[PDB]
Amino acid sequence: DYVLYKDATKPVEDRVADLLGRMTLAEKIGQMTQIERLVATPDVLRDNFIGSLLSGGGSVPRKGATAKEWQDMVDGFQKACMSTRLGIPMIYGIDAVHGQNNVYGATIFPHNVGLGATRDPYLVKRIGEATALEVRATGIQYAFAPCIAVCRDPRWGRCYESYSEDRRIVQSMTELIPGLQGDVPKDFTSGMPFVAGKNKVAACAKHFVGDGGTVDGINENNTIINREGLMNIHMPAYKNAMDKGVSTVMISYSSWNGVKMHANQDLVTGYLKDTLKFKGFVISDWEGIDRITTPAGSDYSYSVKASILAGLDMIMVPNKYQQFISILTGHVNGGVIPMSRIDDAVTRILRVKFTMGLFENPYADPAMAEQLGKQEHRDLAREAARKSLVLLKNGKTSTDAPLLPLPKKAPKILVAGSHADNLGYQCGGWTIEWQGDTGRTTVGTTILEAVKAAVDPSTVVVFAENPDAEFVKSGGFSYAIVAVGEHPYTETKGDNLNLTIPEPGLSTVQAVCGGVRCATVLISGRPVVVQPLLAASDALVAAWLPGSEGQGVTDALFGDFGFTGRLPRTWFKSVDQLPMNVGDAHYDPLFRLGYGLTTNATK
Ligand SMILES: *[C@@H]1O[C@H](CO)[C@@H](O[C@@H]2O[C@H](CO)[C@@H](O[C@@H]3O[C@H](CO[C@H]4O[C@H](CO)[C@@H](O)[C@H](O)[C@@H]4O[C@@H]4O[C@H](CO)[C@@H](O)[C@H](O)[C@H]4NC(C)=O)[C@@H](O)[C@H](O)[C@@H]3O)[C@H](O)[C@H]2NC(C)=O)[C@H](O[C@@H]2O[C@@H](C)[C@@H](O)[C@@H](O)[C@@H]2O)[C@H]1NC(C)=O
Ligand SMILES: OC[C@H]1O[C@@H](S[C@H]2[C@H](O)[C@@H](O)[C@H](O)O[C@@H]2CO)[C@H](O)[C@@H](O)[C@@H]1O
Ligand SMILES: *[C@@H]1O[C@H](CO)[C@@H](O)[C@H](O)[C@H]1NC(C)=O
Repeated sequence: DYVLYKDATKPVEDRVADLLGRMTLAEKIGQMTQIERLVATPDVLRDNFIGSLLSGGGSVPRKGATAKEWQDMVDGFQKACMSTRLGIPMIYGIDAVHGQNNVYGATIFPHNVGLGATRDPYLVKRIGEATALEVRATGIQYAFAPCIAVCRDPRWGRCYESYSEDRRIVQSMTELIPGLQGDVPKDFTSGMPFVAGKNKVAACAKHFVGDGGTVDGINENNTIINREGLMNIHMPAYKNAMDKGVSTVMISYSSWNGVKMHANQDLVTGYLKDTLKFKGFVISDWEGIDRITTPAGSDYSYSVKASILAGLDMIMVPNKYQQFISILTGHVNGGVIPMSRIDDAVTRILRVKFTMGLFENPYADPAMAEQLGKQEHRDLAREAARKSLVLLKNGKTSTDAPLLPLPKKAPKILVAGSHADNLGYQCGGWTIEWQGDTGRTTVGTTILEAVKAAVDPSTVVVFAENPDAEFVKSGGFSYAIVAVGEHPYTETKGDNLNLTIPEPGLSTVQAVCGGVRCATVLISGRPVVVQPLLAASDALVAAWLPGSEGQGVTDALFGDFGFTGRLPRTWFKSVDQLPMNVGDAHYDPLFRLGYGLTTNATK
């Protein structure tokens, strides 16, 4: 007879209700399971009724795989899922945190800390629209972004994934959501999940909650603060996400006053679902429930019981799916976990799938392949990189002539430094590989290539990665551009207590600037000990992690556009002042939040 749930013309809540009622326990638990592509097989997806798949950082079909190879891989998996009794399509997720970053040839936008320096929410909304098209170009429909953490201590390895230490800026940057998912209707009800169509993707606000406020910036550790402080610093952005229809929310590994977020029913069910009225589904982090205990994974049975009762809806296992499914089934059969909780989770997961049109368009669009790395997107990234640059110093003394903007025509100039010709360093973490990489890992323009593309044909450009002092003095250069900074890092490997750039870095700046007027470009994911660098150079620019379009840096260096960026974080004098944020009593910074010198166009 007539099957309601398959009727595309019926309202979403009806299709969900009709489908839920036909499902067996095995099929329901299947929808709550997300596994890595590395352990997926057509048989596994079919026999276990899997509901979702993902690619962790660096998990790709092949190195250098084209957009069509990605589409074929995703469709292959979807084929299996659609061949099940009920034909429920799977949803594929990936970390597209600054462009479709796991993919070769995808446009790489500046990381969030830099985007905060632009104070331009409209720009970020456009990046969201471009990112969605590039994710859809590879057949993927779900992005694990944006991270709306409020980094309160730069020693944290993920501070660069945070827009600012000021929650007001983070709130305005939630405009990324409507860019990724599409604008919500006028009749929209805060808390409902929303996705416009096949050229948009479901978004994910992470990590709930207080992930950027851990002690000493230790990744995944404990956030010690009172409820009121939690509610006015770390929670605000989540309410904004609700008003914009964010489809899902990911739970943090961190704990609040000793309680693991992955087991906190007060905040997950009590606040997020019952108070904020969130109607999308809640997903865990990678092996998030395993780390509820210590050691991790030492009592998986308890992990499943605690997280599911706490209120999670989908579990990013992501490898040992047999144990997860077996243990969860046991708890239900034993009455330890009520069927209503299961039904609630599956209802939320299906609501999102039906709303985004998954049942009507389960496969990839071969025509979208041309969207990967298109010039219009690169021009946008270029504009973003340029607006994210913060000019900290322009002339050694107040009576010195301004070094920037530099003239495009000069007899001979010098480009030096470890970061002057290294695309990987320029992109930082979450680029191609999980931790990022060194060298030419994808398609883009380095700072050296940008300079050569900008100067007058009569200008002689000489490159030297680490020149000694007399090479510089006898070279007869008009000026030099030196680029140095941090190396790529992600998550815990990013936790740093000293916050000083690696060598050679300071020595290169000293050797070069000692011989000729120099403009120093600092590449980093956060503020670092800068005094020495500041003392040696005539001009210093904070470029953060600009991404693949290096011409964004030179557009401002040679005067095509003026500097407009402003500090999104507080720049400390020394690490023992930390934590130190705008508002504190001991607030004595080297540069205050909002600081930034400017210039006007034309060299
Ligand atoms: C301030 O704190 C930080 C963090 O704690 C500390 O840096 C970390 O130091 C670790 C040492 O315990 C180091 O672990 C070793 O890493 C070796 C390989 O490291 C290279 O490859 C990784 C990627 O796998 C990069 O992240 C590293 O930056 C490094 O990269 C190479 O570095 C060299 C030297 O600068 C450079 O010439 C190469 O071009 C570059 N190539 C690449 C791949 O980019 C392993 O072999 C070894 O087994 C350890 O695991 C951490 O990697 C490092 N963390 C990062 C991300 O930097 C820092 O320590 C200072 O810097 C390091 C590099 C070293 O010179 C120390 O002697 C020095 O003290 C510390 N600084 C201060 C002020 O103490
Ligand atoms: O990628 C999904 C999810 O990941 C966790 S970190 C995760 C890496 O993806 C994986 O490549 C490596 O082997 O393990 C780590 C375990 O910590 C991240 O917190 C989250 O933001 C992301 O969406
Ligand atoms: C926090 O990090 C410290 C560092 O060793 C560790 O001993 C402690 O168990 C961690 N606690 C939390 C909240 O994860």
